[PDB]
Amino acid sequence: NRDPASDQMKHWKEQRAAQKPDVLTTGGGNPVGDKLNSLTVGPRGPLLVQDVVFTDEMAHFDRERIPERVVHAKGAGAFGYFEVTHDITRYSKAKVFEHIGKRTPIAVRFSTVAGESGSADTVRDPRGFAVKFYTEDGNWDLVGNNTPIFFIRDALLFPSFIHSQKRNPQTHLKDPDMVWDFWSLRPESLHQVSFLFSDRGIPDGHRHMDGYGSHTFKLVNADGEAVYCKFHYKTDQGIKNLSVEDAARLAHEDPDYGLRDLFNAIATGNYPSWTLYIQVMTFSEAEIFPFNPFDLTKVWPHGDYPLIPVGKLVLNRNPVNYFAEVEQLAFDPSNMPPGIEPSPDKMLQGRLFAYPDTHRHRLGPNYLQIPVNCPYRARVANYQRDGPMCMMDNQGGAPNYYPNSFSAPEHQPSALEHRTHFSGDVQRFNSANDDNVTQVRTFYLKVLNEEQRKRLCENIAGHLKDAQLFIQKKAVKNFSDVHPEYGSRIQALLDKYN
Amino acid sequence: NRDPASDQMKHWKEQRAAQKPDVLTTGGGNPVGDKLNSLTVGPRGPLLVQDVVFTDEMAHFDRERIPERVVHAKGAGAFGYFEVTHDITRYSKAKVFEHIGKRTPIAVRFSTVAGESGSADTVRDPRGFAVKFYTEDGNWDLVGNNTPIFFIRDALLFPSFIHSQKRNPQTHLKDPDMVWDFWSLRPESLHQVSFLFSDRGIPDGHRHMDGYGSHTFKLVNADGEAVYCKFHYKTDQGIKNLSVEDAARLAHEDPDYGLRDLFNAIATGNYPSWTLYIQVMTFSEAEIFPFNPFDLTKVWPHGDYPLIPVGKLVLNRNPVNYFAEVEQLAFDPSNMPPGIEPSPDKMLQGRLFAYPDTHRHRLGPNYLQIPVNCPYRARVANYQRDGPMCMMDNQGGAPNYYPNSFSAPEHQPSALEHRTHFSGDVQRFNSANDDNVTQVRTFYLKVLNEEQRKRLCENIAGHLKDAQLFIQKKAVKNFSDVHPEYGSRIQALLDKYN
Amino acid sequence: NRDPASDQMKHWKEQRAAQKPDVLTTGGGNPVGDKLNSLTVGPRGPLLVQDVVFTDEMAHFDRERIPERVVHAKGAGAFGYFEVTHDITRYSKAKVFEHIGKRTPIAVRFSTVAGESGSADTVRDPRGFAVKFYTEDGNWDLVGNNTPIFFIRDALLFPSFIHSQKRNPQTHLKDPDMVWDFWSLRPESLHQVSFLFSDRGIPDGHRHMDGYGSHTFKLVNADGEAVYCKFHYKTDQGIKNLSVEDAARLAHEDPDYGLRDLFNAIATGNYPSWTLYIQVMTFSEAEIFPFNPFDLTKVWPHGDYPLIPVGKLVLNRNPVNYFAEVEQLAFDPSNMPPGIEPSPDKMLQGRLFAYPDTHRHRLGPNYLQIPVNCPYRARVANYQRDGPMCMMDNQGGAPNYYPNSFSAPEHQPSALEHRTHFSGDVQRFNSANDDNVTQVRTFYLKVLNEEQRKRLCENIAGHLKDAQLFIQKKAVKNFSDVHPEYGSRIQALLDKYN
Amino acid sequence: NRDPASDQMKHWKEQRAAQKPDVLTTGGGNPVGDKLNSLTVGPRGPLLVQDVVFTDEMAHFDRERIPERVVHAKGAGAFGYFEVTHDITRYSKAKVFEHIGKRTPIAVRFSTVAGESGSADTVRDPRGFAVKFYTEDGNWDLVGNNTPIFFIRDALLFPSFIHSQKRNPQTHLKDPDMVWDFWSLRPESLHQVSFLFSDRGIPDGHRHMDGYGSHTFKLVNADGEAVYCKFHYKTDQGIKNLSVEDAARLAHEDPDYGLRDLFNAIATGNYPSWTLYIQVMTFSEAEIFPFNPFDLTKVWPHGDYPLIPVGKLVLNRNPVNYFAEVEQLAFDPSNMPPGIEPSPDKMLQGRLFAYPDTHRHRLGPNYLQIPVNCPYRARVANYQRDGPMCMMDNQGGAPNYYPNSFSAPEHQPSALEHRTHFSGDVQRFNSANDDNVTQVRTFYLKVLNEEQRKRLCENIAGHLKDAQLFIQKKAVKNFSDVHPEYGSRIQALLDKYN
Ligand code: HEM
Repeated sequence: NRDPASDQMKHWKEQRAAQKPDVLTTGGGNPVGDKLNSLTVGPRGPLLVQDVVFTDEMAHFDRERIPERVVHAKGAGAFGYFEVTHDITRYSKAKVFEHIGKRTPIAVRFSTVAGESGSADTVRDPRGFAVKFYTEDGNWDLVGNNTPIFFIRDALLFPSFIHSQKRNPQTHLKDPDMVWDFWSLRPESLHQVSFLFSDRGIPDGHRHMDGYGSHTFKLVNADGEAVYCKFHYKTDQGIKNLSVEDAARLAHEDPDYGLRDLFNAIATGNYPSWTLYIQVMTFSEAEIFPFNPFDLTKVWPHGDYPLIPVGKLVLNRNPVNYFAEVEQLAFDPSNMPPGIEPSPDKMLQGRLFAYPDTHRHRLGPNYLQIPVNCPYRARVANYQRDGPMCMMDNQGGAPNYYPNSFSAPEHQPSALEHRTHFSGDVQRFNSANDDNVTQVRTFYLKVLNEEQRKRLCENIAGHLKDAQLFIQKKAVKNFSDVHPEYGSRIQALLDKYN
Repeated sequence: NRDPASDQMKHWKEQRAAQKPDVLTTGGGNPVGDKLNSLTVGPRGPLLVQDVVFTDEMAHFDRERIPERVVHAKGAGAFGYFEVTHDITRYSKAKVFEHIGKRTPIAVRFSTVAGESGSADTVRDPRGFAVKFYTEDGNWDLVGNNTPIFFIRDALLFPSFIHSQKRNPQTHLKDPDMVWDFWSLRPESLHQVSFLFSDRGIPDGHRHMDGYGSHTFKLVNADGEAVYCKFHYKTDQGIKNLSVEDAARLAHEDPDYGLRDLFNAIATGNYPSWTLYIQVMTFSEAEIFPFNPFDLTKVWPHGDYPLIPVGKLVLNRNPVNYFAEVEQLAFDPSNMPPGIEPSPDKMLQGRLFAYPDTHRHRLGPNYLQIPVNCPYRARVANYQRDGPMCMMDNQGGAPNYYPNSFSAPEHQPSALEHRTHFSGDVQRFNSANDDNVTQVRTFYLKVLNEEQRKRLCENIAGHLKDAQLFIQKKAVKNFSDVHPEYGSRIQALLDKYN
Repeated sequence: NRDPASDQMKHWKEQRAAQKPDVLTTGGGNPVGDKLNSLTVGPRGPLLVQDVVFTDEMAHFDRERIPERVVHAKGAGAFGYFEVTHDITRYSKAKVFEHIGKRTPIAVRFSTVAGESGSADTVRDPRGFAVKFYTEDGNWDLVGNNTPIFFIRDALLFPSFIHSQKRNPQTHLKDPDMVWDFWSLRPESLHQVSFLFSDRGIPDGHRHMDGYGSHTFKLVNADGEAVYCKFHYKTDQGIKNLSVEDAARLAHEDPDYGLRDLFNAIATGNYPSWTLYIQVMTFSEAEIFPFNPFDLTKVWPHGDYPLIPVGKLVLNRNPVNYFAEVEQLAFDPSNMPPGIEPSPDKMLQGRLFAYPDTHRHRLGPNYLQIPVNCPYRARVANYQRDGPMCMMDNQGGAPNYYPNSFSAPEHQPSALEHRTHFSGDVQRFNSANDDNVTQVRTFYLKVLNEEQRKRLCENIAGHLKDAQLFIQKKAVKNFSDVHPEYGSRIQALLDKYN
Repeated sequence: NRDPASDQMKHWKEQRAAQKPDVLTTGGGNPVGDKLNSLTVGPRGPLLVQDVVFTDEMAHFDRERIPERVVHAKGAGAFGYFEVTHDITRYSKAKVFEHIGKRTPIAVRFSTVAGESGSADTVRDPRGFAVKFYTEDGNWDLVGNNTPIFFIRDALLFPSFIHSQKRNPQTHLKDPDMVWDFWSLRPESLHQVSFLFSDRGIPDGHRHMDGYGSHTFKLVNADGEAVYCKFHYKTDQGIKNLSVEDAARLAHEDPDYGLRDLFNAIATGNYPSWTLYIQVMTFSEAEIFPFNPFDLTKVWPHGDYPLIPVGKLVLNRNPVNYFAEVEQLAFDPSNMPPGIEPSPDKMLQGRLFAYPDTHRHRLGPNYLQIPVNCPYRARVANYQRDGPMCMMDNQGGAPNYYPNSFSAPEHQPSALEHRTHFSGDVQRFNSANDDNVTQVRTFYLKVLNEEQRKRLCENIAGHLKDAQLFIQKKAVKNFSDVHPEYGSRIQALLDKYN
């Protein structure tokens, strides 16, 4: 026959022999007599306002669309479980990790970053890989990317970043002057631009890319003892990327390639897994790391900070409804249950605010009562009330002020955050001159071969070539700065294009 | 001790011996350590963006308020049951009425009409008395008033009506020029203005007023046989009104008088009931009624159209949460289950549209999934999908187009509306000159005594007195038109004020 | 150099020698000191809540996206003028047409129909061609398509139609079972499916397709005299379509092909025009047309109803801001100024309601104050007040009720709609069995050659081939019904695919 | 005649002799023929969906209401000017203060705190007194109260505070158990509870109360030199309070008393003014003040910190439209132009976030483009784009990313915030045991007479009397703690009530 994505209504149906279709209703639950013909006066007369079946249905249609995600708009989702397989209780007191063999439910959305909702899956772009955990200490969202780093170290430059990756305000076209204006003007961006224009620029579907936490977290054990960490969830399927020729074909041939693939795997019993690892950095090694340990354009070298296994991530259930379980999923970085905690990472500190900020806009004030976003494995008790589309019982008649003499919920000291000491001037510190090339240099000399170096250059120039020459000029200087051949392998190509 | 309204937290508490308060969480379900002290650097330092407990909670606070109702903003609610006690199956095939002794669940909101949310209960104003029925054929809402008529016969004049009852666009004050400008300029308004300034202008709480459907419905039996009807739900408690002296005191002494009373009745076991009656008018008597049978400024005389009993309305359960079960209740006139159906009543035809229109604005696109507004006694199956704050499973993976070969819901012919014949020119027919006084005249001569006539005059002038004299002049002419003493009992008083 | 789309920031800049950049502010208008570095305690400390520059900017970012259009989501816009060139004042009293040589300003959005915002321009799909006119009698929107017909004759089937053209509720993929389930089950759809899979399925950009009003309007002259009409705006550029091979390339090579082209034309001085024609049908010819004159699956034959010239449509100004002048443009069918007026067309009667319905959702209650949607060539005076994001002066302190003694705006009798007579039973009339093939048959025998017939078959099957065989079976029967060779040229191909 | 509030439409009219009312339109600008009669088939037929005049108008009605303010919901506004009259340029480099005689435009909303929109003006409650300044360095909002202190020192307790001042979640009534539960459980609240139940609990209208900044700001001169400050704007009209007997009468007699008065003053030429003063506290006196200088339950004694004059606040223009210029005014604390700057005040630090947070909810993402909220005296240039109801030109085609090579706006170093040093542990510091009585004690012994002390007791108990006795018990202990007679003057009264 065909692939399961395709046999969907076929199966929805096959699955009801206990048929006799339900009665077609309005949303008030009133049964409908004819839903194929509006109510008129005479067969060629006008439409009655009394056709409250027409307006019910139409009124709902005209209201189906919610704003798409400001970034990472296009994606795929699925459900499965995280299972502990080693213990790190030394490091963390978090329930999710509390005992080998433990399983917590998880949801996952894969996505690209700049394309809007009808774009093609198979484009060079970073790739979102978000994991929501339904722990007993509430949800813990780990909003990762398939890259261990990023383009920038200060959240303040993010709007701009993204603006320049999107489209011209006048033209609505993608503009290389904007792409390359930004990047060349901010070379802290070289580390990841180097990751992006390499073979991993475009994964073969979601199942063949790694997920990284990128940021540095802080893990706190049951004694008050803290350490810094990095999460890596590696693919059990391997790395597999699509050549750029392969990607052009599929972008037209199957814009949704990655959704189809993810659906089909799971459907046929071929469940993707990823192994979750943590690198750990004590507070002292942190005082000596030759770089800012909290700098998103930086990785922690594995000879120095070897990876430690934590458990597995298995994806084994497809959505029944996309809209309701993938379009409405809201991942917040700030959803950290006791034992996990943010670091001074400038980029992380702004994600603390942004995610819930846009969730209240896109979805609504109360988007945490959306079945899928509900910490259902825990028990919510607080003094928050009311607000639009308030679904639950709104916590009944329980005292809504704190504190009170009437047995309403109480705070629990064992959940206090970890005491840490900060001294300094309230000022805005430059970070543009932190080291922009070392790690980059090595990446290009020792992490990537010669084929790859020839490739990462052609791909780069293949795009760069369309900015204005000034922009080229500056772009290449920066490249030149990371390694002289990086620079002039690129100029060579650019010359020949130009 | 005190009244139950007052012993509320006292009881909420008493009711948990199985105490040990719940753990105070964030909305993600993460447990909180200190909710009385924000996170700072040093005890006199600044507030960290990392206090994602502060912003969670605050973010929810700043979002608690939804727009209040455009009219009827202030009110009380409660739950109970409708029970059949006589059969009218001759007249109607509606399930709610299907068999003596049948009980359907109902909700009820009482309200005033012009005051905004913090106004006083005990003011002269019409009074909303809405009943939502959770029938098997979906919800059936009967959005009635405590008056059998209204001020106007064309929905097009409603915005204006209401604008003039509210406040000045510049001043934000209540303006008698606007009240009396409108009313005197539109004398179709005399019938109800006469009801409003009489002793029934202000009921003693909700429990001592009648509820009326006002409009003319159409009842259709199991044979295709139709008749026109009027619903009357009379108080089993009696009529009881508060003198205007009593009402001034309470407006300051207890702005919420009616909420307190309704709460307290039910709480102490004193359950209000109302007997529901129907007047019936055949299609032929309709062709001969000396007035427009479908004219909201008109009642059907009971010697001519005696009342027929239908069942009882008992209120026996108070809300646990006001916000969630009274502020979020949405009554739509258009929620008529098979066997009940609108008439050509101009005022009714516009309510068909307006209620769901503002419900999608105030509450949201999907306000019918709000637990209390859900036709829970029925089964919703249709082709509507998606939309903001989409709570259910969004009907899964079931075919979303109609028609289809895949067993998705189907329409049911037995729910077709009733065939009726209309012939005419598509035009806008005046209705301002329909009879504006007869029924009014009688009302004032034979329905109300002498005490009452002396009273309805003083009350009228007591307010009228503050418009400009032109407005008075016209106001009184109109009154003069309904009965010469109506007019000059009023001028007499106005002279003495002026 | 390069194409003007591309030299945009280059020109924005070149255009300011009167430079010295403005001071970068917050939205409160407070000047910013460093917008590249957040405010922290110590260079490696945490982010202060006092960085109200961070949250201002971020808060705005997280809120940039509004829901996209339920259909026709992806598009291009531009401004220009309509100019009268012949007079039809016999037919219409509309100011826009009042005198040869008259020019009214117009805006225009081109779009596809099913793809979401990041889709490819160059796909087989109908094509929106909307024209907003800023007349003195208010705006007149003519929301046309590049096709004179459509798939369905009853608005009630539209949600479904569209649902089946979009994506599976479970899978989020495009599903041929849904495409072909619908269409084969509703053969009234054959007329336009035949237009769609022919060479005009994909125009070469927007400039080389015709625009049609599709529906039948009613034109009313200065005497009260009415006639029925059809609007046709033909391209002065010619017809030009892209082969399907050409379209695949460009869908990947330049998803935005049509935006780029429209931008570039106008930018370089190559202004597209279209000639507007009207077919006219008297009320009597309407009583005899061998079909329902008001049936969207039907054209009025030009030998019978020759076209009459009206004026020209010239596009000569590109947007400065896409978001603000193309994403926020709202076209409402119901925006008909005196002299133009809807017919009993079932599809038209539902568009009366739907457009403003979704505009109040997507844009907001007051989306008619969005500069571009403002009838700026007229003067708005009414009794509507208040509402969210109320921009103007809200009409000051002017009486807000109607009628009134205080000189507030008044209605004008000369704008009454045209008296017309309707007689019949209030019922829901089938329309599925109206003639589904004749016009189709001719189309295929005499309107299209042999090359074209060979092509329209291959294209059809080329897609059809992926439904389940039942669906094929039914699809082909229908085709067989319109002409036996239509049917079996298709079966032949399908056999060879299958 | 009568008061100007009352002669409003009378004047609106009188003011147009250049009459001939405008033509009544729809919002598309289409002229209306009959707005008093809907469109039907036959004079007693049903309502046509083609009455797109009905739905336009109705659709707008059903959408008029926006959520009211979470607190301070009910109020009055007006416009005028701030004028410099002494120089404090030593202290501050802010343009508003730049030179004696300077005048900046200002807006002002007065309000109460707990009542919802239809409540009575003349109730015991704190009183909002907000001032928006349209300076050249953007708007500077000074969101003050008529009290120099408040009930709490940590924003985290605010939701709760407010919850307990409002109504029961079950009952919707005002509950003294909640009022007095909170307050007695948090005695830091004694300072202001003492202010609130004294004669200043209820001002005689807005014109006879002082305005205070309450919080401690930081003033920074042109050298980088900082100092801490407190703003006091004293009434030039004097203090005048209404007895509680007077207030009961007016609450029923004229719920809007304060709006009427403010309107009428200004209208008749009687312009209220207030003199603005600043107390200054060097960073060193701050290191020695025997209390937390940044503690909202604390004033800075004037013998120690004498007041220094700054300029005058004159109110001289009433709104034309209330909705558009008072309901839609949005004051943000965070709107501080260079030279003014927040302190470590915990309560202030949370207001930084909250105001704009709820403005984006109530009004919308872009509420700063609402004419009245627009920093019109400055020039907004930034990288923020798009968002719902985006009114301006959205800044055209100007580069939307930062930084860029294309002359788009730039940041200005002279606007950097003031360098300050903080050292400490990231922890949550208690503040409940800071001194809760001293200042209170004095207040009651030396600031208030004997009449007043007898009064402040009766008023207190007069309300307290309705909590449960436990609550009383604790309440009085606290009072006892501030002065033994405070406590037992109260017990005496409570005994006699009880
Ligand atoms: C053209 C005529 C009328 C129109 C368009 C209209 C419109 C409205 C609107 C927009 C609301 C607010 C509902 C909400 O926001 O949830 C409302 C409330 C209400 N109306 Fe009407 N109104 C009309 C006349 C009447 C009449 C004649 C009655 C009495 C039979 C009535 C009874 C009510 C009641 C009881 C409520 C409050 C519902 C509740 O308690 O939730 N109205 N109306």
